[PDB]
Amino acid sequence: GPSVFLFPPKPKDTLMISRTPEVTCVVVDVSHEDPEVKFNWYVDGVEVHNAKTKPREEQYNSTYRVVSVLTVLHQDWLNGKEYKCKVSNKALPAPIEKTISKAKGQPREPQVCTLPPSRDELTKNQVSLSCAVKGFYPSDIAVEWESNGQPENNYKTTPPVLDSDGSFFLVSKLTVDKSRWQQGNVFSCSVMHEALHNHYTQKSLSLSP
Amino acid sequence: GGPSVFLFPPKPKDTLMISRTPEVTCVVVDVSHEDPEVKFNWYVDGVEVHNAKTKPREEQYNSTYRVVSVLTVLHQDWLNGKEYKCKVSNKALPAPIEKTISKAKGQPREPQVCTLPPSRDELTKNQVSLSCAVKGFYPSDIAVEWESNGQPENNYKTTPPVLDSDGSFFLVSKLTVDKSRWQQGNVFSCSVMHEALHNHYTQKSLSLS
Ligand SMILES: *[C@@H]1O[C@H](CO[C@@H]2O[C@@H](C)[C@@H](O)[C@@H](O)[C@@H]2O)[C@@H](O[C@@H]2O[C@H](CO)[C@@H](O[C@@H]3O[C@H](CO[C@H]4O[C@H](CO)[C@@H](O)[C@H](O)[C@@H]4O[C@@H]4O[C@H](CO)[C@@H](O[C@@H]5O[C@H](CO)[C@H](O)[C@H](O)[C@H]5O)[C@H](O)[C@H]4NC(C)=O)[C@@H](O)[C@H](O[C@H]4O[C@H](CO)[C@@H](O)[C@H](O)[C@@H]4O[C@@H]4O[C@H](CO)[C@@H](O)[C@H](O)[C@H]4NC(C)=O)[C@@H]3O)[C@H](O)[C@H]2NC(C)=O)[C@H](O)[C@H]1NC(C)=O
Ligand SMILES: *[C@@H]1O[C@H](CO[C@@H]2O[C@@H](C)[C@@H](O)[C@@H](O)[C@@H]2O)[C@@H](O[C@@H]2O[C@H](CO)[C@@H](O[C@@H]3O[C@H](CO[C@H]4O[C@H](CO)[C@@H](O)[C@H](O)[C@@H]4O[C@@H]4O[C@H](CO)[C@@H](O[C@@H]5O[C@H](CO)[C@H](O)[C@H](O)[C@H]5O)[C@H](O)[C@H]4NC(C)=O)[C@@H](O)[C@H](O[C@H]4O[C@H](CO)[C@@H](O)[C@H](O)[C@@H]4O[C@@H]4O[C@H](CO)[C@@H](O)[C@H](O)[C@H]4NC(C)=O)[C@@H]3O)[C@H](O)[C@H]2NC(C)=O)[C@H](O)[C@H]1NC(C)=O
Repeated sequence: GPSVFLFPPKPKDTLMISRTPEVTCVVVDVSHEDPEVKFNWYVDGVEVHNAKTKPREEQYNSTYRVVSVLTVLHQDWLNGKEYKCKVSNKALPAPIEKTISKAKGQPREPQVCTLPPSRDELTKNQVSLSCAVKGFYPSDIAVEWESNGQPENNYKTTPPVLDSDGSFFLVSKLTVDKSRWQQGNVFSCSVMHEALHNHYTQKSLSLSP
Repeated sequence: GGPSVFLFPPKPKDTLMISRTPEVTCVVVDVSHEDPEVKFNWYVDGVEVHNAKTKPREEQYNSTYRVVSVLTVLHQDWLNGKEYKCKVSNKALPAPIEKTISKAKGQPREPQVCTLPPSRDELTKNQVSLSCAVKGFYPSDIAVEWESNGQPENNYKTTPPVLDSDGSFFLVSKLTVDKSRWQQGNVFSCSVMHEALHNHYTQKSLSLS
């Protein structure tokens, strides 16, 4: 009956020692008749108990969305440990077990390059600065924008795309007021990946050279 | 279980350059031995055309047939978003299979180019890769190439146009040269052909600086 989905820790969260990474176990199609879900967490086959039990969410299709969240400790997710979730419920003949771990294989650093505003864009009220992040592995990556030491949160980063070479590429687009770009303000592009030095790289772009 | 039709578009280079002749191809597969009669009808925006060359049937390795019809386009016709139909008729199918293609409708957007040099892992091996990121273009119809000192470099690979949240398209292109050629100081160019561009062309260069 119910379906189980196991989600990895937010890429930013696994890369900064100053964050709360957590694996997430989601159970959709839980009956209004048998709502209880017992969760069992395993870490490299060893049962852990620290999991956080989250209150069920009534979905509009008259079913519940039960979730459990196990916090990971950085040095474990990046070090390829296997996080197993065992979902037990009355409406299941036998428990559902799901497993997640970071993608194995040679870590490859991303390469960044920037795109200043377009020929048409520069005639509009708002302009867009873009970032191209190519050839990183695994797809676990954080793309943020910041200007003058302050977070610039009006951007859209595309989801990682696989290449014929076996690595990923994405595109980030920050949209800002034309007036700000013309004033020669300097906007940067932050990329976080396990293969970068100090897990981070940044690429600035302005009206100036 | 019957015959199958696939309708192919003219190459982006043929459509926006005085290079070769642009054609729209209609490929029919699974043509049975007992039902060989394949009738091809062509419609440019509703208007049936007879300037259609059908390549005599080809005996496939799995013992089927591959019948292909070719229609030549009057260059500007594809770019002007003219719709092409292929009504394939066969005895083996209950009713004719009609497939319709045209250049993607909606206002065009210019590609933005970005060059990336070799990475840390690349400059260790005998060969180095030089990437080229292209984004923001619409329609997907694009032609990416490489050339150095004027001669085309043909050991490259380009990803298919990926779709952005903002309905624009993007791709990355990777050229694999010899470390010695990059190291020598030689300059490599990324040639991007698209209708939204001025003179349907833009280049982007990189060298060892
Ligand atoms: C009743 O309705 C519910 C809900 O309705 C839904 O929502 C409403 C609003 C409508 O839009 C409606 O149409 C929707 O249906 C139904 O529930 C849905 O059920 C389906 C399956 O039946 C689920 O589909 C899977 O989605 C996965 C991705 O889910 C994410 O993205 C969607 C869409 O963006 C979101 O809605 C989800 O919430 C998920 O988002 C993630 O959520 C996490 C937890 O909140 C986040 O993680 C945490 O984030 C926090 C911060 O908030 C911290 O930072 C933590 O550290 C961090 O862990 C996470 O960030 C967030 N991400 C995003 C992007 O937002 C898919 O991956 C999955 O794919 C598989 O599906 C098929 C399974 O066989 C199949 O197609 C494939 O196999 C496919 O691929 C698998 O997965 C991976 C792929 O990489 C690979 O391993 C394999 O290829 C393959 N493996 C396996 C073993 O399968 C599904 O498509 C859907 O998520 C779910 N919705 C919700 C809300 O949970 C319900 O089904 C309906 N009932 C009935 C009877 O049908
Ligand atoms: C028995 O054999 C036959 C023959 O097969 C061949 O021989 C056997 C022995 C094997 O070796 C086999 O590998 C060989 O292919 C079998 O027939 C095959 O059947 C499958 C389907 O079952 C066909 O698959 C589709 O292919 C499309 C792409 O085809 C190109 O690529 C293949 C390689 O994979 C080539 O072999 C083809 O020749 C095609 O190549 C293109 O050909 C054009 C015409 O020649 C070229 O254009 C012209 O070029 C000249 C220069 O030469 C000029 O420049 C002109 O200007 C120019 O027009 C073009 O260059 C060339 N391109 C390339 C890339 O090479 C796929 O597109 C298609 O996928 C779509 O459809 C799927 C469903 O079928 C769908 O799931 C996908 O998502 C996808 O997209 C969707 O499609 C649907 C419609 O189908 C749409 O509604 C959707 O909108 C659409 N979505 C999107 C987002 O677009 C298929 O994968 C296969 O091609 C065919 N073989 C051949 C040779 O045609 C038969 O199956 C066997 N029997 C059995 C029992 O299996």
